[PDB]
Amino acid sequence: AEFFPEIPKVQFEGKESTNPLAFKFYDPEEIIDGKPLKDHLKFSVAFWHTFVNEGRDPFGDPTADRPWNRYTDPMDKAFARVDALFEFCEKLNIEYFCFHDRDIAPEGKTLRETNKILDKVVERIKERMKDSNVKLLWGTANLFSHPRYMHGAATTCSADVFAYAAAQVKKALEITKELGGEGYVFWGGREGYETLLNTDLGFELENLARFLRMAVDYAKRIGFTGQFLIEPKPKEPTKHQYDFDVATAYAFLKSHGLDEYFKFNIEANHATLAGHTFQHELRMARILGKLGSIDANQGDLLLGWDTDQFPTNVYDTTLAMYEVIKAGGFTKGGLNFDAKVRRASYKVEDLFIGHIAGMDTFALGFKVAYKLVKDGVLDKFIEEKYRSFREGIGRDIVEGKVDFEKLEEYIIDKETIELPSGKQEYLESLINSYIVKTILELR
Amino acid sequence: AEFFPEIPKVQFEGKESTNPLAFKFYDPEEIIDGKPLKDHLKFSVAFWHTFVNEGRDPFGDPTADRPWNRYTDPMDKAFARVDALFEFCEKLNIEYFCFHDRDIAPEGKTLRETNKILDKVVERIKERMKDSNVKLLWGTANLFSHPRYMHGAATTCSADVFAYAAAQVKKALEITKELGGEGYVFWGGREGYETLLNTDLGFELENLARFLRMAVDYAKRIGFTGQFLIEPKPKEPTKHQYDFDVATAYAFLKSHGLDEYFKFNIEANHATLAGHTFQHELRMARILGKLGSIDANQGDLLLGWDTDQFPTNVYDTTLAMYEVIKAGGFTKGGLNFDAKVRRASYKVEDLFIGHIAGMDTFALGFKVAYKLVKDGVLDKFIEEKYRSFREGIGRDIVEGKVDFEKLEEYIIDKETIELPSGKQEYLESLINSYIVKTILELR
Amino acid sequence: AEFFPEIPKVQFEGKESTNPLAFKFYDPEEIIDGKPLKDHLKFSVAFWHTFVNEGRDPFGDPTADRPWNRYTDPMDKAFARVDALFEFCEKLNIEYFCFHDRDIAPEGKTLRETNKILDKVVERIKERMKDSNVKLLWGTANLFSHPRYMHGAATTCSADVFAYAAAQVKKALEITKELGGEGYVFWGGREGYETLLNTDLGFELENLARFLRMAVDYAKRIGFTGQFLIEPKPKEPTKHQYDFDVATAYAFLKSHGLDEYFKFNIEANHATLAGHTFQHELRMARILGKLGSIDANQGDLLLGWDTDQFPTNVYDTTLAMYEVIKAGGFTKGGLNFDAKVRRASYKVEDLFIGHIAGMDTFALGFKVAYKLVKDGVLDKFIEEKYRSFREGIGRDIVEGKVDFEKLEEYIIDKETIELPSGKQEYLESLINSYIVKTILELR
Amino acid sequence: AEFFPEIPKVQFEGKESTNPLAFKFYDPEEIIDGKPLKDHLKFSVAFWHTFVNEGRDPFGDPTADRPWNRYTDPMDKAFARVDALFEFCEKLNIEYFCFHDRDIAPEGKTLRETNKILDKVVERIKERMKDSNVKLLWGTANLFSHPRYMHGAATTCSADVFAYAAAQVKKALEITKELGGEGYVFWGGREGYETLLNTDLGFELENLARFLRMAVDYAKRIGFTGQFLIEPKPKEPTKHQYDFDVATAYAFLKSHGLDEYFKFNIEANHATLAGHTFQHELRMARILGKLGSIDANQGDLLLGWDTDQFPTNVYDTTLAMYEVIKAGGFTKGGLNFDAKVRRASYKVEDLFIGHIAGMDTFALGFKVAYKLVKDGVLDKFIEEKYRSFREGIGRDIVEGKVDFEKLEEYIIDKETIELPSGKQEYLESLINSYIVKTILELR
Ligand SMILES: [Co+2]
Ligand SMILES: [Co+2]
Ligand SMILES: [Co+2]
Ligand SMILES: [Co+2]
Ligand SMILES: [Co+2]
Ligand SMILES: [Co+2]
Ligand SMILES: [Co+2]
Ligand SMILES: [Co+2]
Ligand SMILES: [Co+2]
Ligand SMILES: [Co+2]
Ligand SMILES: [Co+2]
Ligand SMILES: [Co+2]
Repeated sequence: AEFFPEIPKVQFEGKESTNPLAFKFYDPEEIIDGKPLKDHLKFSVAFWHTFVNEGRDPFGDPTADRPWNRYTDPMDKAFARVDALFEFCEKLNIEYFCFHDRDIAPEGKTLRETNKILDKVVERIKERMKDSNVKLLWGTANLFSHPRYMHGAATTCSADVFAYAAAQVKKALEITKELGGEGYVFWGGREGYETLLNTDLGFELENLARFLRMAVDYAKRIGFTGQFLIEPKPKEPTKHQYDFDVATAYAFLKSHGLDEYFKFNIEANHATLAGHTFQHELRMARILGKLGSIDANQGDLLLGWDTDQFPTNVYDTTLAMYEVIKAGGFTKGGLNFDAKVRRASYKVEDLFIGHIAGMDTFALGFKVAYKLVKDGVLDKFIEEKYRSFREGIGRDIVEGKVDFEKLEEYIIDKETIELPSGKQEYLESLINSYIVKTILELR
Repeated sequence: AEFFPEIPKVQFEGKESTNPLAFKFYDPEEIIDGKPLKDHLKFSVAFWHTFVNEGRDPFGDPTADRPWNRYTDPMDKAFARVDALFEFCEKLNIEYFCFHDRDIAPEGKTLRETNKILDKVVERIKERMKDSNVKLLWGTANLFSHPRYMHGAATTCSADVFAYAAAQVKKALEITKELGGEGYVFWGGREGYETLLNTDLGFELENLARFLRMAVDYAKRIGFTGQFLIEPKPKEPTKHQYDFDVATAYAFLKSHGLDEYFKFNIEANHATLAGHTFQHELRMARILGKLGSIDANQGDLLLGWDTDQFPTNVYDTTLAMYEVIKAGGFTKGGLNFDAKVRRASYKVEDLFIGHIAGMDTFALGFKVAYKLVKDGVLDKFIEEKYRSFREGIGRDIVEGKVDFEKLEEYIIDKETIELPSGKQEYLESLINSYIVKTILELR
Repeated sequence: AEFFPEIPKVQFEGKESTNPLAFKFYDPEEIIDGKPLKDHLKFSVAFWHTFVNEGRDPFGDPTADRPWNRYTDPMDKAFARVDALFEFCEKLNIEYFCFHDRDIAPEGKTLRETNKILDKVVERIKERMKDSNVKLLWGTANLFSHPRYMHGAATTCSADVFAYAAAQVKKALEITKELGGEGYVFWGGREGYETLLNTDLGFELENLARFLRMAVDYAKRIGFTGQFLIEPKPKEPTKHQYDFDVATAYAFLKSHGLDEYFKFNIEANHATLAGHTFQHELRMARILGKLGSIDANQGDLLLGWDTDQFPTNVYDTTLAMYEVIKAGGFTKGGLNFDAKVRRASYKVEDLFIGHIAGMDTFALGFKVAYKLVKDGVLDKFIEEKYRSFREGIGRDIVEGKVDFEKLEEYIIDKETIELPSGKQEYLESLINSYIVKTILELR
Repeated sequence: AEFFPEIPKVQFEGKESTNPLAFKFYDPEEIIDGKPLKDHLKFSVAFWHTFVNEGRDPFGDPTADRPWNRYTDPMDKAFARVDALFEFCEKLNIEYFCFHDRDIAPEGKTLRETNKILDKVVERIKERMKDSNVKLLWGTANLFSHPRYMHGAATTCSADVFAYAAAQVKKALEITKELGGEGYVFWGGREGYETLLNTDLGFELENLARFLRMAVDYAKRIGFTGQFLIEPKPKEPTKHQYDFDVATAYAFLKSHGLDEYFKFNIEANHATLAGHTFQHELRMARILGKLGSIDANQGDLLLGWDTDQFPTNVYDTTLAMYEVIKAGGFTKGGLNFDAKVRRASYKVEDLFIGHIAGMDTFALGFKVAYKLVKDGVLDKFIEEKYRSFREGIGRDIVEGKVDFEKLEEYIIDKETIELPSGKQEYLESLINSYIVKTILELR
C-alpha cells in the first residue's frame, strides 16, 4: 500500500453493490467449465496508458495526479513505475500486463546506451514478477514516437532507420522471450502515408514484408515461442496506415507468404475508425483462424479520432465475447485494457474505477454471450435460414456437382421462389432478452 | 436528330469557349503519342443512369423529362431507349457504352420468358451497332434490384436464388460475348450483410467463391475473351459489402485462387465511401497489376451516400489519370461515366451538359498528368527520397544479404541519423504549377 | 381479424416471455404516478412507413408482402389501408397515429381534384376513429415527394410552387384540426440546398419565414389549437437542410420572431446524422423549453444515411426518456414510431415484431430513467459538482455583483486552485447498475 | 538574417517560376481597385503554429528543427521567438500576426507573477513593432491548455477557475488594446462537454453568457475598439463544443442579447468538421452580417480531426474569397494562417514553403473570385432563377399582400407548373472556365 495507500485490494461485492471500488459482475474466482472466470477473460493492463500517460491532449497539458511524479530523476521514475505496476495489478486483481520497450526505460544517446539502460529496468521487472503472479501477455517495440520514425520504420525512406528499427525489434523480441511473453505485437503506427505524392507504395510494402520475415527468422534463431500478432488500424497518426484492417493486413500477409506466422490483435476503436463494427472485425479474424488477442477499449462513434475509453457498453462486450467463445476462447491472448481515463478523471482512484468498470462490463458481456452460445439460440436460426443448401440442388451446389448449365436447366422455368424473412428486429430483441435473463441469474 | 432534335453533334471549341454545348478541353481527334485523344480516354456511357434513370430519390418522384416517356408499352420504351442510346453517343462523340442485362429489356414471368424478351432487344442493339461505331466496353448482370436478391445472389440463403443468379450470369456472359464486350463486371450490390446476427459469414464467402469460378469456367466453355472485372464498394445498399475495397476483394480472390482471372473496376465515389481517396485505390490496383477500368464519377465527401455526380474537379482527374498513365494506359477498359444528373437538372440538355463537363475535366486532367509524368518531376523526388536503399547497407537490405544481427552490428553505436524533409507542402504547390503550365499550352 | 387474421391482439407476457408476439416490458395498463403506462409513453404509428412503405431502396424493388396489395384501384387501396391502420393499432394496442396528407389519398390532376379525393378518405378515417379509440397525434403536409418541390417548397424559386405549398398546408391544417390532432409538424425535406452556386440563401430563408408565419396566422383564423412542431434534419435528400438541428432551427425562429409559436419534434436518426447524440438534441430542446415530441427510431452510426430502424437499444431509450421525464413528460406529443422494417423483414408479422421491440425497449428505458430520476443519483452529483457557485465569490458571480476588476482582485494572488474529478467512468457504470436494478424489479 | 540566414526576403517571380522560395501568384504590391493586393488579403501569421509548435502529435515527439531551441532558459527562448517573428514576417512579406497570451510568455506560480513576466515580452514586442511594419490583427487568451481549464473556463464547475479566466481575459484585452489589435478572438476550446451525465447544460450556458458580457463591459471601461470575434468549432478537444458553428453560436448570442457585439472568425477545418463546407459557413456569417475574419487552413475531409494544413486548393480559396468580396472585403480582419507544417516537413525552409503555398493559392483564388464577381456570371443566373418573385403573385407574396386563402384561390385550378433546371453541372464547369480564364491573364 506504498503507492496507492488509500486504495484497498478490490473484491467482488455483487450485482446490487453500491461501492465504486467493488466488482459488481466480475468474480475472478467463479469457475465456469472448470476454469475460474479470470482464466476465461485474461484481463491485462497497458503500461503506456496507465503508468506513463498523464492526460495530455493536443490542446492541453497533462492533468494526472500520480505518486511517482515527485521523482524528477528519469531512472527513479522508471523504477517507481515498475513498483506501482505490480501494486496496481495486485489490488485490481490482474495477472497480465503489456508494455512497449520505450514505456519502461528512458532512451540513451546511442542504441547501445539505450539497451543497457533498458536491461536495468527489465531485471527489476523480473524480480518483482517472480515475487508476484503477474505475467507478460505481450511485448512490443515503440516504432513511432521518436523523430527517427517520422517517415515510418520498416517503410522509412532511410536505410539507417530501417536498421535501427530492425535492431530495436531484435532487442524487443529478446526481452519479451526473457519475460515469458505469450505474444509479440506489431503496431505499424508510422507504417503508412500522409501523402501519395512522396510515396513509393510498392517499395514501402516490400521493405515492410522483408522486415516482418527477418523478425520471424530471428524469432526462430532465439527459440521464441510467443504468437506474432499484428494490430490493424486504419489511420492516426498517418492519413492511411497500411494494416488498414483484418482483411487488408491479411491480404498483405497472404500476398507475401507471411500469414501462417501471424494472428491479429483486434482493438474496438480501430475497428470502428475503419468503418467496421467491433464484432465484424472479430468475426473476420475468426473465420480466417487468426483471432489472436483483443485490446479492450471503446471509441466514440461520433468522433473521428481514437478516444480510447474504458468499455462500459454491454451490447459491445456481448457481441465481442460471443466471437471469442465461438473461436474457442483465448489461447495466447486476452483482454488487454488499451484504454485510458478521461483527462478530467485525473485522480488516482479514477484509474481504478475505470479499470473496474471495464472488467465488470466485459465480465457481464461474457456471461450473456455464454448463454446465447449455450442455448444455441442464434445458431439454430442460422441453421434453419441456410437450410436449402443441405437438401436438393442446394447440396449439389455445395458439393460441386452443379455448373451454370445444369443450374440454368433446373431454374429455367421456376416461376416463384420462396424466401425467409431476415428477422433482424426479432434477433435484436433476443439480445435484450438474454441480457435480462442473465442479470436475473446474477449474484 | 429524331430524339434530341434541339441538340447538335458536339464539337471542340477551345479553352475560351463560352457555349455550354461545346468541348473546351476535350478534342476527340487530337493525337498524343500516335493515338487520337479519344483512344487514351475511351469515354463510355452508362445505360442505367442516362437512359433508365429519371431522377427518383428516396424522398421524391422522378423529375426527368425524357422523349421515350410517351411510349407506355414497356417494349416500345425498351426499343426507343436503344435508339436514343446511339443518337446520344453520336452527338456526344462517344464510342463505348455499358449496360446491365435488366437495363435493356423488361422481365418476364419466368427466366425463359425473360431471356426471349432480352434477345429481342439485343438483336436491335447489334443492328444499330454495326451501322454505327459505338462498342460494348463491358456488360454486367443486375443481381440486386429484383426482390429475389434481398438476401444476396451468390451469398443468398436460398439455393433457388443461387441457381437463378448463376443462370442469369450465364446469359449475361453470352450476350456480352455476342456484343463484343471488352470486359464483364461483377458488382456485388447485395453480396454483403445488413446484420451479422443472421449471417454465416464463412458460408456466404464460400458460395461467393464457388459462383465466381463457375463463372470463369463457363467463360472458358464459351470462348469468352473479355476481362473479368470486380467493382468494389464498401456499403449501400448493404451495411457491409464483401468486396469492401481493392485490398479486401484482393484478399478474398488471392485467398481462394481466383485472383489470376480478375482485375478491378474502380469507382471514385466507392473509394471515398470506404474512407480512401480515389488515387489510393487506383495505386493499390496498379501495384497489384489489376487496374482494369474506371467508373468516372465524383462523390460528395461531406455526404455518407453515393451522390454519383459528374466529375468536375481537376485535382481528382489529374491524380486519377496519373495512375492510369503510370499503369500504361487502358487495355480492356476505360472511363465509363457511372454518374447521373442532379434531380433538378431534369432537362434533356443537362444530360449533355453533364457528360461534356466530365469529359472536359478528365481530358484536362489527363493532360496535366501527362506533363507530370513526362517531366518526371514527382518520380525524381521519389528516386532521391529512397536513395539510401541503393547505396551501402541499404542495398544489402534490399538484396537480402542482411539480417537482424548484422543490422544490430551496423547500427549499435550510430548516434545521429539524418532524415529528408517530406516536402508535402512543396509537392502540392507543384501540382498547382503544372495545372497552370498545361492551361497555358491549351488551344 | 380481416387484414391480419394470423395476428392476435397483443398482450403483456412479462420479462421471461419467449413468444415474439408478446410484450416483455410494455404493460399498457400498469399505472405509474396515477397514470397507466400507455399515457406516459403515448406510442403512435407512422402511416407512411407502416402502411405505404414496401421495402423499396435505391438499388432494389419493394419486397413487402401486404394484404391491401390485391386492390389495384388506387382508391380501393387507399381505403383498404385506412381499415388496416385501425386493426393494426387495435391488435398492437396503440392509440395514436400520424400521417402525411399524401399518405392517405392519391393525388388528382389539380389541387381542387386532389382535395376532393382527400376528403373522401378523411371522412372514412373519422368514422372508424369514433368507432375506435385511436387518435391523431399530429398531421403534416408532404412538401417533398412531388416533382413540383424539386427546388423546395417555401424556399422554391417559383412563386407558383410557393402558392401551391401554401394551399396544401392550408388544407393540411384544416383536416388536422378536423381529426383532432394534438400537433402539426413541419419537415423541410426540400427546404435546403444541393449547391450554393444557384442558391440565394438570404432570399430562401426570408420566404421560409413568410411561409411559417402565414401558417401561424391561418391556424389562428381557424381556431386551431394544436402545437406547431418543427422537425430538424441536417441533410438527405438535400446536401444541407435549413433546420439543420435544434440550435440552428431555433436561431432561425428566434431571428424572425417565430419561436414563441413552435416546439421541436426530435428524431434519433436526425440527431446522429448532424453529429449529435439523441440525448444532446433532447436536452437542447428541453432547456429552450421546446421539447415537443419525439420520432422514436434508431440510426446506424457507421452509415451516413437514415436507416430508420426500430429502437432496440436500452442505453438510448434510457437517456432519451430521462430527458422527457425531466421536461415533465409529454403534453401534446409522444413517441411516434417513425421507423420501418428492414427490407428483408418483409412478412406481415415483422411489422408487428418490429413495433413490439420498439415499445418494449422504450418501456424498459422509461423505467430505468424513472429510477435514475427518483433516486436523484445524477442530480446530486451535479449539485455537488457546481457547488462553488452557491458559496462565496461564486454566488457573487451568478447574482451579478462581480466584474472583471473585482475578479482580478480576488484571484490575482491565488496559487493553487482545487478541482473535482469528472467521474465519467463512474457515472457510466452507474447507468449499468440502474439497468440491472430495474430489471430485478421487473414482472 | 540572424535567425534564418539561409532564407532571403521573398519576392514575386510569376506564374512560370520554378523556385520554391518565390511567389508565383502573390504579388504583394499589385494594385486592384486602388489598393495593393496585400491590403485585400491581409495575410497574417499565427504565433502558436509557427513559433511555438514543433511537430508533436499524439503518438510522437516534436520533430521541428528551430534556431531558438538552443536557448534552454524559458525567457531567452520567449525573446528569441519574438525576434524570429519579425524576421519571418519581413522575409515572407507579412504585415500582421496573431498570438495567444500564453504563446508569448511562460507562466509564473501566480497570476500576478505571470502578468509581470508577460509585460516583459509585450514591451519587447512593441519596440520591434514600431521599428517594423507588422501589426497585431487579433489577440486572444489561451483558456484551454492549463489543467485549471479541464472542465472549461467560463463553463467550469469551479468559481475560482471562472475568476482566473475572467482575470486572464482582462489582461489579454489590455495588451491587445496596447498592441493596437484590430480584434479580440474567443475560441471556447474547453467550453463544451465530454459527457452530458455530469453536465448542467443550462447553467454552463448561462455562465458563458455572463462571461461574454463582462468582457464586453470591460472592453468599454478601457476604450477598446477592436472587433470581438467568436471562433466556432464543433468539437476537439471536447466531444461537443458549444459554439458548434455559425448558426449555433449565433443562436446563443441572439438568445442572450450579445449578438450586436460579435462577429465570427471562420476556420476552414472547423467548418468541415461540423459537416459544413467552408463556403457554407462563410455565406451564413455573411447574410447575418458577421463575416469578421478568416483562419486560412485546409482540413482533410477523410480524417475526423483538425489536420490544420496549409491551403493548396484553388476551388476552396475561390469560393471562400468569393464570399469575402461579396461581403465587401475585410474590415477589421484578414487571412490568419492558422495552419502548420506536416510533422515530416520539419526543416526551417518548410515553414517558408508552407506559407508561400498558402499565400499563392489564396491570391490566385482571390483573382478567380474577382472575375466571377465582376462578370457577374453567377449573380445573373440567380437573378433569372428567382425571377417569378419579381413579377405577378410572386411580388404580392414578397411584399406581403398575399395570405393562404388568396394563394389557394390563385392556385386551386392550375394544372401544370413550369420549373427551371438547376444547372449545377453547368455552374461547376463555369468555375473551371474562370480558373482557366484567370490563369491566362496571369503574369
Ligand atoms: Co515502496
Ligand atoms: Co488504439
Ligand atoms: Co492497441
Ligand atoms: Co426516329
Ligand atoms: Co456507384
Ligand atoms: Co459503378
Ligand atoms: Co374487412
Ligand atoms: Co427520418
Ligand atoms: Co420523422
Ligand atoms: Co540576432
Ligand atoms: Co483549428
Ligand atoms: Co483557429
